[PDB]
Amino acid sequence: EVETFAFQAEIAQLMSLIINTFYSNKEIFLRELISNSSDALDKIRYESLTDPSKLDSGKELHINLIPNKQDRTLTIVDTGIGMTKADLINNLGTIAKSGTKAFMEALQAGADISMIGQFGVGFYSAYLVAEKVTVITKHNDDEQYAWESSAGGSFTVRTDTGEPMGRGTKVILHLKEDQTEYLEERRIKEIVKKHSQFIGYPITLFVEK
Ligand SMILES: Cc1cn(-c2cc3c(c(C4CCCC4)c2)C(=O)NCC3)c2c1C(=O)CC(C)(C)C2
Repeated sequence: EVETFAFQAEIAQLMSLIINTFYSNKEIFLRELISNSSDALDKIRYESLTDPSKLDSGKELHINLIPNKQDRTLTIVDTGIGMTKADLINNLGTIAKSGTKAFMEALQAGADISMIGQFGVGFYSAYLVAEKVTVITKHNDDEQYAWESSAGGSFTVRTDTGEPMGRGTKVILHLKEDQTEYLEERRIKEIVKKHSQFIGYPITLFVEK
């Protein structure tokens, strides 16, 4: 049921760099993950123009931010295109291999961690604030999967037995003890306004009861 895979050498190096470098501007993780969600939403919206049946799994195109102080988790939910088993294991990793190499060469040449998005590897900025990242995803062409990594050179992929999503992605960030500010309502609002104010989809903050 659970398959373990090694990250491509370049990816493992980037992950180690993101976790061990002293960089206080950690807030950029939220705009990077919102940008991945925005790209997934663009993809399904565009594909639905030629094939409207691609929206049978859900017409709503949105982003939900769900902080949870008790579990110390920040969940980002999108109703985008989602990811297939091949996207999670092979496809996005192949694209990330070339981008990571270019970003690490740029960091050595003077560039800062905030430029991560230009190299298409912005997803990995999640490790600036999270000790573990869980990706629950559902694409129209495949089953629902759970991708997970606490870094250390490996990741796991399994078929998701939990609640069916219809279509899209859930990014669950198991936050580091010193990064609980990203669970506060006013802090999330400030990050969204500063970095993601022009995203072409509704971004809804789920306020804790
Ligand atoms: C590069 C890269 C990009 N993303 C990534 C992450 C997400 C999404 C996307 C979409 C798919 C189509 C357009 C962009 C990509 C998405 O749909 N929603 C938010 C999370 C990943 C990588 C990896 O290397 C590891 C990973 C676990 C496969 C996640």
